[PDB]
Amino acid sequence: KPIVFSGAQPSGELTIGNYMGALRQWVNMQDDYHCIYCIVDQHAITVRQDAQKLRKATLDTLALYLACGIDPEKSTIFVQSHVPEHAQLGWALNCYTYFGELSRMTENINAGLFDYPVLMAADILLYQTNLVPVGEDQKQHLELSRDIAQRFNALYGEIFKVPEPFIPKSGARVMSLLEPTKKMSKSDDNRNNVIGLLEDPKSVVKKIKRAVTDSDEPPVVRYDVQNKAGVSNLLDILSAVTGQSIPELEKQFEGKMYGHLKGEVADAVSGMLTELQERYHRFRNDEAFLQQVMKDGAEKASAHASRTLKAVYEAIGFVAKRH
Amino acid sequence: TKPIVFSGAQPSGELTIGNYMGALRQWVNMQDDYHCIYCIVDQHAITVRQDAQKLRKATLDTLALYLACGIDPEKSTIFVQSHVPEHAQLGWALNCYTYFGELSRMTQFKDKSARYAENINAGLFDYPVLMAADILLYQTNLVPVGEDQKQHLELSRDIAQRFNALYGEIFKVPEPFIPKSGARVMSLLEPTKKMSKSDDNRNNVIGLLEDPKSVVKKIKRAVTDSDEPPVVRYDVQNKAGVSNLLDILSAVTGQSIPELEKQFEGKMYGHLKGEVADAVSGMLTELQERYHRFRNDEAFLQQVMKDGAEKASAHASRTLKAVYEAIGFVAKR
Ligand SMILES: Nc1ncnc2c1ncn2[C@@H]1O[C@H](COP(=O)(O)OC(=O)[C@@H](N)Cc2c[nH]c3ccccc23)[C@@H](O)[C@H]1O
Ligand SMILES: COc1ccc(C#N)cc1
Repeated sequence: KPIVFSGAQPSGELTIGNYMGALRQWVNMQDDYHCIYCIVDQHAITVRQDAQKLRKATLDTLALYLACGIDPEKSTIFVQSHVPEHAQLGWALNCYTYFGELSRMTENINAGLFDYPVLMAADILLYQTNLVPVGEDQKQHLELSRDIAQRFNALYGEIFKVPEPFIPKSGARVMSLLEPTKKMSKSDDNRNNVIGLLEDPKSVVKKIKRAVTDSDEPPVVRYDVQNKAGVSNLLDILSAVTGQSIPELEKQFEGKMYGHLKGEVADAVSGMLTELQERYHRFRNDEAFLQQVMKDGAEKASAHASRTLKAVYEAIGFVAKRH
Repeated sequence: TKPIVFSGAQPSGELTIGNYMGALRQWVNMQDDYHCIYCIVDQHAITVRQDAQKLRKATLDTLALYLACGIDPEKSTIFVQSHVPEHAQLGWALNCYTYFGELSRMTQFKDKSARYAENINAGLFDYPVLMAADILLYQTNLVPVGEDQKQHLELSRDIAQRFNALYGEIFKVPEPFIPKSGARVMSLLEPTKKMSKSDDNRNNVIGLLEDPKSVVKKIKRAVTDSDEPPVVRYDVQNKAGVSNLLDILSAVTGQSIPELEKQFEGKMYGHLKGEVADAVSGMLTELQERYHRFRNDEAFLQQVMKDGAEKASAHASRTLKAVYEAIGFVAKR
């Protein structure tokens, strides 16, 4: 099976777009690929934050990924800082990364924020990764990882796999509620544009009620991204939740107003989130289970990472550690 | 418990009399008075591109050199940097508490990027942060180094204070231990330039493993000055060569500069160079005799590395655990 690597930020407030898009896509491919999920706490600290909140956010993220369907017996899930090899390879790869390559990435800035693309390269290359599902903002970072890998391989032989982007997109379409021309993003400052995965039925109703529609007369529930972006977004959200096709929903809402659509979307989404939240709280409140998942995952990750790091260290010429 | 000493040297190039005077000499003398930890910093060495076989051999050359100088593994912890993962781990963490501007303003980064224009890599830039991690891991009180590492030391103090101010008494704020003489031994044909173990012009350098005969010839050919009459007097501005020779003589013999000036009253540069050559030739012959005894004993070198990495890891793991707890990471099971 090809090896797939994904970094999970312990701070990202995930949305229904993240879930019904990429995450649900990947949950159903855990037997097709050897999937690795790395909770990237070492990347998180490039932005200063409260220590207690970071610890909590790491465990929140773990429980949420488990709740979404990431299975720790099928896939490898672990906390980045638990595997020393990440930092070790990161330092080594700094020495095969041009300063220029980092300065070109798209004085009071901390060095972690400057240097984290090299750590990301190490994160990926440690596991002989074949595929990396990246968003547009991470394309440059992936390209650097490929250039580092090829550069190192040209000097020392085929030590790393050259990773590839995972090209196919999920197919689910979730746009911002007050700005339906742009994608619903977990990075949005305006939280009224998004539905978070831990929101209750009342919060979801409130946000869907506010969602931008059009001034068509009569109001008509039809799919048209150009002229009816808001109504189309509501249809896409509903279709993604229920599995009903757009033409099926258009027929279902024949002669109905936008109030009735919004009510059905709210109910459908909250139906989905209530089951996700049950699983989340069950996992999140079981400290023993989470500790076992992290220990097992770090052990699996470490076994693989140590093999790659040993090959790297031998290639570079370091005197082998005496155990 | 005793206060802690930490210092390191790269296994790249070939250690010079400069490296001995500025650092190793002090390392040997501090072993009873403080709890001393000395490191072969192979992860720093790879910031300059080396052949893999050269790197491995140089790591073991450096280890044998420490032993030959008088670094006793029964008194001091001696280890190879890459054998202790905590250096890399803390070095990443400390990147997040170091400003880009602090690194871009470094003299060593600018001198190194000038000399290695075709390999201005991120490791060369990030060098000082790993060095800070090297020191801070061991609750280090004293860092014996040459003058050229003063700026790197200042940063490691700033990082410790900055981190401590946020999180509590996690690190000791280390202090430099720079000797009065021999802190910055200068090149023999270019006494305004520091003596460098990676100098192309070999005649600028006195190698620790160089043939003493070759070293005595280099001393005889060292540039002095046009003073008429010749006068053996300390003046770095107008008498750089003679000053460097006096500084070398002072550092080997332990005699002060005014003592040497009185000693060479009425004498000229032949006397000075004779006495310098004698002192240095004697040191290196002895040093190199001990060296081969250690260097060819692979079982002993293996044991020293094993024991040292064990002792180091115990200290480093303690510090990293406190650092990780303070910043907010979930503790490893
Ligand atoms: N011409 C000279 N005259 C007097 N002293 C000199 C001369 N040239 C070099 N030195 C000193 O020798 C030590 C080793 O040199 P390195 O280049 O390996 O030294 C270096 O490049 C360090 N960054 C290695 C290091 C890495 N981590 C550390 C932590 C603590 C102390 C030192 C380190 C150094 O103390 C250096 O000051
Ligand atoms: C590029 O990632 C890293 C940079 C520096 C260190 C260290 N020490 C570890 C990782």
